[PDB]
Amino acid sequence: MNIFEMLRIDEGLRLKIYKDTEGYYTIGIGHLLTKSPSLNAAKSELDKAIGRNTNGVITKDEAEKLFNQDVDAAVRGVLRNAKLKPMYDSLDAVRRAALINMVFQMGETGVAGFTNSLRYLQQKRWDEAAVNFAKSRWYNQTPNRAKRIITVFRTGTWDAYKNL
Ligand SMILES: [Cl-]
Ligand SMILES: [Cl-]
Ligand SMILES: [K+]
Repeated sequence: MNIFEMLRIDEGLRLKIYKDTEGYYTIGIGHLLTKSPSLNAAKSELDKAIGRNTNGVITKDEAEKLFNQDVDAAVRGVLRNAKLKPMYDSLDAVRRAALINMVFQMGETGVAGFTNSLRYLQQKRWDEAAVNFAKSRWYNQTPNRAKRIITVFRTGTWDAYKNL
């Protein structure tokens, strides 16, 4: 298990434009195209992202390319985020993956919104952080996924992903 395998489990892989859990146009492995209601706008984003005129469909290789970019960006971003660096630097590799997962899903802003939980994490108060994380729109809207991430934070193991 690693960040890629983990996110691949959580986001799936779709080669044609689809709508994510929030109703937003997305493609590949959870690559958000735009929050716009416009399919045309989403297709324009796609083309720009890939570098060609696609008509809403990409190859797997293409999908993995955006995915690789997205995970890298996720990491790079956290590493230069003040609200997040310290807590992330404080974590072990497993829990770091969980943190990266949440940023990929919701963005730095969204993740920094979890101030209290982050703090318990920084304190290494595992169960407390776990409880706190669950008190969120995030957990209510994506409970299965949220529960998986929370277990990782709690335990520092990949068990929750262990057979997905
Ligand atoms: Cl992009
Ligand atoms: Cl879910
Ligand atoms: K998805």
